[PDB]
Amino acid sequence: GLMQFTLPVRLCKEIELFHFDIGPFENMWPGIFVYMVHRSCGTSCFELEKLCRFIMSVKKNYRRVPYHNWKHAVTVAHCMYAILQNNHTLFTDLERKGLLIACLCHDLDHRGFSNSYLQKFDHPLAALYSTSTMEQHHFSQTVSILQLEGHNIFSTLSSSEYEQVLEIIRKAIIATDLALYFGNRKQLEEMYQTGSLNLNNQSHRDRVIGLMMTACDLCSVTKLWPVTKLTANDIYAEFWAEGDEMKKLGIQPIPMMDRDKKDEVPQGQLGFYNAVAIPCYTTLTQILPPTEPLLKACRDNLSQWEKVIRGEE
Ligand SMILES: COc1c(C)cnc(CSc2nc3cc4c(cc3[nH]2)CCN4)c1C
Ligand SMILES: [Mg+2]
Ligand SMILES: [Zn+2]
Repeated sequence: GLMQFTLPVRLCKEIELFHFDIGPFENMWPGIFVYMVHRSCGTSCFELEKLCRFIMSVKKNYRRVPYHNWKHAVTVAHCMYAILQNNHTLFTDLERKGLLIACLCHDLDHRGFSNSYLQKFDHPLAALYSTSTMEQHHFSQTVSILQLEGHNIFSTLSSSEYEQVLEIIRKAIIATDLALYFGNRKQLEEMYQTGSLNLNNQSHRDRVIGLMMTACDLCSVTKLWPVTKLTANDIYAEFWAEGDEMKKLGIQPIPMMDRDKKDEVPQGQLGFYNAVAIPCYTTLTQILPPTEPLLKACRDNLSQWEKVIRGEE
């Protein structure tokens, strides 16, 4: 009960900042996550023994892929931690419990391939889950691990609270399907301007949590430039392998996944910041003003990609 996780001074201070990088020491990531759960939720939210066993089973069910790996899971959880800590009073006890777990689990058993590749390959998961294929898989994996003996971190919840938190997690994980982000942000943009946005309306909260999940999932674009640039290398390592596998099926991949179009990456990134990232953090900042540092960091990185194109780097 009295056992706190502590971090070295530099990590203790920087972990509170949106642009924190969790570092290259994999063995510290579980402790970083438990630290964030303790400060965000409470030292009593989870039985420490069950939490530690949950964390290690989740880690084991992430694969050795360049980007959609265990580091991404903990990185996405840290961005959610930073949102929750800067918006202390806006979220329920169940939501803070659920969302850190949802973020840690949101890409469970990812193979390094898009929903589109699974469909074109005719992968079994594409038959089981016609839409948001991988995201329904990630939620399935989350429930499977929760049901292992000694892993039910939610055991001390009542039946209705347990059903509520699993529903928060399901919606949160499905929301990481970027195909669904565009419509979700459009609806939130309309509701915020016409002034009809109401955080007591459950279907409105779901939308806002949806946007928070997209914002955490894309948080690579909100880091300092050297982190953003080096993370991009891992993203393209995965995408270009998928493009290769598309060519193996006799399908020309979209240029984003084609290693032969490396040269156009800087222009591709501009389109991504202008079409996805900036709008995402703009709407989030309008709904949750204290998340503004994410938007500022994103605009800084858009400026860096513009400098790459102009040959200044
Ligand atoms: C996972 O989200 C991210 C993040 C965080 C950063 N970067 C990206 C890549 S966005 C993107 N990269 C591209 C490269 C090329 C084209 C379009 C692109 N769109 C046409 C020519 N080549 C994604 C998808
Ligand atoms: Mg995903
Ligand atoms: Zn993800």
